[PDB]
Amino acid sequence: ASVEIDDALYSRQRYVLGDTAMQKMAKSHVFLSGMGGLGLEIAKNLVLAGIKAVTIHDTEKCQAWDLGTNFFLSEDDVVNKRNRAEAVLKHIAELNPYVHVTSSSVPFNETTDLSFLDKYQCVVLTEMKLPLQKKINDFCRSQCPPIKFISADVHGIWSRLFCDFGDEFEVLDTTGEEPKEIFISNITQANPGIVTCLENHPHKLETGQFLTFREINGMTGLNGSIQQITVISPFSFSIGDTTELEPYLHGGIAVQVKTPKTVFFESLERQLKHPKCLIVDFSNPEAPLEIHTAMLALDQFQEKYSRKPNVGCQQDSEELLKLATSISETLEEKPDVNADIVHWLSWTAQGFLSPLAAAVGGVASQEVLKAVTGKFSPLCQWLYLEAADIVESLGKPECEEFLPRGDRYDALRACIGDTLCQKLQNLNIFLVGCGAIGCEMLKNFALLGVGTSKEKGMITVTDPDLIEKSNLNRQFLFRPHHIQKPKSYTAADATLKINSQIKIDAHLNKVCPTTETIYNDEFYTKQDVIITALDNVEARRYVDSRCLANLRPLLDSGTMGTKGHTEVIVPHLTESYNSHRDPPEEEIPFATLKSFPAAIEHTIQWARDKFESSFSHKPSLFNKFWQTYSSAEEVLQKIQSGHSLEGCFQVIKLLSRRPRNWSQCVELARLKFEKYFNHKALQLLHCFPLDIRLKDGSLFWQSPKRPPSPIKFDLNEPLHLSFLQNAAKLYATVYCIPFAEEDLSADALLNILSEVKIQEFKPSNKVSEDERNAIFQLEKAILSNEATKSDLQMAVLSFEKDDDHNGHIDFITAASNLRAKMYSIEPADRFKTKRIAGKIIPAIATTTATVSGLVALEMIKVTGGYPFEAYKNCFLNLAIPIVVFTETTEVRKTKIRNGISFTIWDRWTVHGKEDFTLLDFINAVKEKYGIEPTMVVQGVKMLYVPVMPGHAKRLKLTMHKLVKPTTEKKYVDLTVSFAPDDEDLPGPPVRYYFSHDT
Ligand SMILES: Nc1ncnc2c1ncn2[C@@H]1O[C@H](COP(=O)(O)OP(=O)(O)OP(=O)(O)O)[C@@H](O)[C@H]1O
Ligand SMILES: [Ca+2]
Ligand SMILES: [Ca+2]
Ligand SMILES: [Cl-]
Ligand SMILES: [Mg+2]
Repeated sequence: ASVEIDDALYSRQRYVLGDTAMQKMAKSHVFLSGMGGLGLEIAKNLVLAGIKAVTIHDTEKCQAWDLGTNFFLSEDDVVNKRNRAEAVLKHIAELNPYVHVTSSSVPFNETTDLSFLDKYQCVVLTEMKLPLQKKINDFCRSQCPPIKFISADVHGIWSRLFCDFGDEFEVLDTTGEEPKEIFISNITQANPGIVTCLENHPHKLETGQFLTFREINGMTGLNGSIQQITVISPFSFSIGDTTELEPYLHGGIAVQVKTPKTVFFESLERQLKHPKCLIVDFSNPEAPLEIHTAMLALDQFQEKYSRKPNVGCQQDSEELLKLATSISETLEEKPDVNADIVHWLSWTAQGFLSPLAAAVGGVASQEVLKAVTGKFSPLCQWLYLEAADIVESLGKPECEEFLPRGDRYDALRACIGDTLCQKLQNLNIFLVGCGAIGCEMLKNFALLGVGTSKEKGMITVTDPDLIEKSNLNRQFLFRPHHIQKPKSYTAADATLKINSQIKIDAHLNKVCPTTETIYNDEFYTKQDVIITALDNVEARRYVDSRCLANLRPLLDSGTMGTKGHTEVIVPHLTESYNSHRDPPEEEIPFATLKSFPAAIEHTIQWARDKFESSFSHKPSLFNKFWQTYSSAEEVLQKIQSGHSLEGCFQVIKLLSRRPRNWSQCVELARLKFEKYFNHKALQLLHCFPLDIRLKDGSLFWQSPKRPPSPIKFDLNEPLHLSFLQNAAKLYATVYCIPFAEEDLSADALLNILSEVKIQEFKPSNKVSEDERNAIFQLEKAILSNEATKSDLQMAVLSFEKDDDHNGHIDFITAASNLRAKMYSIEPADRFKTKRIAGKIIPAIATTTATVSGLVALEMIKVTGGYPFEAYKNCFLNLAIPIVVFTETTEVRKTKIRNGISFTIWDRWTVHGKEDFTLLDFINAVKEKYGIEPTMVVQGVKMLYVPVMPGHAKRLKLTMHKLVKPTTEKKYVDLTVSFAPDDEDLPGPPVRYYFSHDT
């Protein structure tokens, strides 16, 4: 458990799961049976996660039908009749090199001995008969430690997932949240001793919980101790004898210790008779047990007749209903059978829906990780995902639509029908972003057949970014030899490997207004659907605005660690993304960042800002100044003449104080350290001593503020040497100074610093000339030949969180922690500071696969033009686990009294002529739509307000003069507000047309 986890590959996953959990995965061997789409999806997610060893088992040989459900199989494999597991093994191995993947072709029978399974910690079973599953479940739960058991299957549009980790299973962390921290006001010297908490915040503890202690002064003995506590009252608890310990003074933090929690699982047989579920939708509470009855009936039918129901066959469907009614009588609550679920299960049972399998596989993969690590709360036995909304809106369809045509889409055709398959083939989709969700979506397109008709199919994928190692953890199309290559291009070539017929147009562009020429209104109207795999709200709002303008549907999705969400936006049926409450995340006060920090977050922000200011902004301004004003002699002449040059002062100082060699950079780092962590504290203490109190009679340096303490530089201390080394390197690269690791040695730095250290004890600040000083500096520089063109140029650094060599993160961490030490806030690790400073989002493959599969199901509904009832928005948290499906937000229709009602999608149109005035436009809007404009705006430009200066003049002005198109386009779009209400009300966009010629 001392292995070094590769942060370069698993950086985001480490934020989701934690190093300890990953270390447990590094020891885990998992056995997976059945290599259909579901099994391959699960194996893919587990291998990417880093499970030490995955055994891949299948008895069946490749067929054409498999080519539709398997994204690594080939026609060559089908012709040679290779084993499904053996054919795909190298491709799966390529996903994670650290993992060891092995294939088994051993037949699995009742006669077969199950002893071999003892090597594995977890067993996942797909495409296996229920009787043998029960036998393996008994074997696995009877072992000690018990082998954890998962059973997963997808039949048509219905799915079944089961988890049994043993009669007793230990959940080490339930939510994944950091443990709560309590602050100690006092601790008594008594038997038992009593710990007391700050009166502002109660501890909210339990009389049995265990707490660890740190940062106590006086009672130094308690630090590092774990004590089981007894709650005396809110704000007070009893730990144990403290009389022998030294008397308490101040401080102290108590952190709760997570105690392993026991969860109990019943066997597969017991659960089949009496199943357990977490019911999410109380609109349909009985749905899961009805699906359970139908799926169990399907298993009984498979046993009796050794085959699944045929599409259309009434004898088979009637027999399945009989078996379901019998099962319902055996079930404890005598649940009434659902005929629709049984009918559709018989109808689609021979089909396989790949998007649903992607979703189920993501959920099942997370369950495997839960079994081997204990990191999250496990599925409490059953999950029954369904795609019933896809088949319900079709109506009563022709059984011939769902009959095979001898092509790879037979599986999909058995679930959704040939007509919708063809609609998917004849599709124009715009995929904005090609990240984790983008890669999963491209796989789901290739298996669904999207854009495969040559004549009228196209998938447009656009991304500006290049591939990185950290991406490889969750972007399975990309591989290590693709690093530093465009994402869109690489994904397109891989997607073509999955499906040769697919048509993909790949771009390296960013979807912003600058590229609106490439992605114009014509382009959007051509596109049947737009799907956003973005990471920022600004891009989502821009694409949402574009979709609203061109009345096209948008599918939006996102992943945060184990959390995920899907949003479906359909024109004229649902509300759009821009309709949200759009709250800004945070707005730290300048005072709290630059003078009075209270949190490690504040200091990390200050360190990031200092990195950008020192090594990006100032170099950029320096280069721009000298290129704009050419020679230094010309700049001096301009300054003496009296011309105004922006930023002359700072640039001249930088040129005067420019480092020329490594020792100068080391000196600069030392002086900057002194200014940041010594002088700032003393100057703040001078303007504001601890004694001053007058905000409210007698108040200052209260609980929010922290008084600073000066820091004394010691090269022996670790943070000090780290700051010096990384700061000097960064300054040196900015000023193009050559240096070597020999220079970075602490001994060499000590010879530079201690021998030649000028540290004057500066007095407090508070305790024409500047222009002349700059003139003197510039004069001396040009005189000494120091202002050569080479010295008037600097190098600009770009913050890169993912390069350990560059030293950006190490400088930020040292600066943040040194500032924290000054204000006494507790430090943060390098990786925690990296996450905060780089705004890294925790990400894992299971969640992205789950979210993407769900979005693909919604895309199927959108291509069929389904009703509002069918579309569903989703929120998933795989930690709980919970999946919440809600009806999509209904389009809001706003009507002003005696006005035409309007929605986000509607745009009102008014026509213009050569002789037209603002008053004419106002009257025209009132005539056509029944409501009178009381405000007119173009862009940010204000055209009309009734309560404004000179409103009457503007009312009669001609429209062409009032607008300033420049484009001299056929129309200009104006925003309109109406008075009725004591505030103005927004109205639909009004489009004015300059040319009519009628
Ligand atoms: N306006 C835009 N147009 C096109 N692609 C965009 C736009 N904005 C962001 N993207 C892309 O959206 C994708 C989002 O996916 P993802 O979360 O994996 O990003 P990432 O950079 O790989 O994240 P991380 O930094 O955690 O590795 C990225 O490929 C990013 O390049
Ligand atoms: Ca339904
Ligand atoms: Ca990137
Ligand atoms: Cl500075
Ligand atoms: Mg991103």
